[PDB]
Amino acid sequence: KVFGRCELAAAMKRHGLDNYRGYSLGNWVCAAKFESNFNTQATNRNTDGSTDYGILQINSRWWCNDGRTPGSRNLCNIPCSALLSSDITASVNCAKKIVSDGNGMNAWVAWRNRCKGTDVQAWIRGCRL
Ligand code: NA
Repeated sequence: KVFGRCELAAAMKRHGLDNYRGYSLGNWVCAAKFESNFNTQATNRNTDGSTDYGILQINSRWWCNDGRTPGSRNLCNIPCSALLSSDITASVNCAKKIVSDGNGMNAWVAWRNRCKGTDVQAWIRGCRL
């Protein structure tokens, strides 16, 4: 599923991301834009052999199992394919764990490089929320 911007914002809000760990909804929408272009099916292989999965590009070395990432953990206790669903529940649940890990949203490189410090509230402007 390719979400619309406001559609994603609404879904993230219902599933409890808005202000989660102090990160406003705009931060999470911005992160998804630059991680996946709002595409739940997005996958990208990293140089270390791990792969990033789904709307928030959650990585197989620490958080999910894809069966092909040597010496990795599955801290979200989910198959990585569960992060590709049109239903964002598994991605949201796992992202909550990630953002609680110690470095906050800096765990998402695209968030650090493209969202952090910017006018992130623009990502939810005009949305019925
Ligand atoms: Na893993």
